[PDB]
Amino acid sequence: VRMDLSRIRNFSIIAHVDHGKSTLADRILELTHAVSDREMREQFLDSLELERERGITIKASAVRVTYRAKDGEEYVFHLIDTPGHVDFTYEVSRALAAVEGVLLVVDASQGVEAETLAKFY
RNA sequence: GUUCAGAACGUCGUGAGACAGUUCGGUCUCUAUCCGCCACGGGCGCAGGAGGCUUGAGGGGGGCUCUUCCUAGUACGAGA
Ligand SMILES: Nc1nc2c(ncn2[C@@H]2O[C@H](COP(=O)(O)OP(=O)(O)CP(=O)(O)O)[C@@H](O)[C@H]2O)c(=O)[nH]1
Repeated sequence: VRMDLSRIRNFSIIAHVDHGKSTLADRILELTHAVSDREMREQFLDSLELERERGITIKASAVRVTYRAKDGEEYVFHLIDTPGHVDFTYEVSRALAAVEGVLLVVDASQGVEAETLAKFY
């Protein structure tokens, strides 16, 4: 994106089990994409469709934004945040201490849990 | 089916013959009367003569099951 040196960042939205770790970065980001009747449907992000059995997303790869800032940094920051629940963390940890910071909304129902403490460690 | 003659082995029986030992083909009788019943009645009553309507103790009857897909995939459940 021509965005030479400077800018960019590292943020991730990690949380406990079943928390819609694929809600925030779903769409309608103004960036314009995923449509034509073939929208990324519920739980986009490639995946494999096979997970349709229960939308049990394995990992979160790719999915980067571009423009959306009221005339600012434009777009400089990752967007990878594998979901799950202590089922791939360790193995997928490779992405844990990869991008600084990690977003994630607490479940209004179950709420915070273990995955929260361990996820912070 | 075995529980009658056949014959059959097998086998006991000195044999005649037999065996809850099996096997193989071995005649099944049916014009209703009372009660009983499904109706269908014929009489008479039910008490000014009729005709049409009906309400109904009383009996019946059938008196069903499940999947799917609901809300919401939420309470809880660490997920499942
Ligand atoms: N009623 C309701 N449903 C929500 C809410 N947020 C997310 N969801 C629903 O719950 C589903 C799961 O949320 P989401 O975290 O994005 O998916 P996931 O839990 O990460 C499944 P995986 O971990 O495999 O990616 C979503 O399909 C979405 O429809 C909410 O605030 N209210």
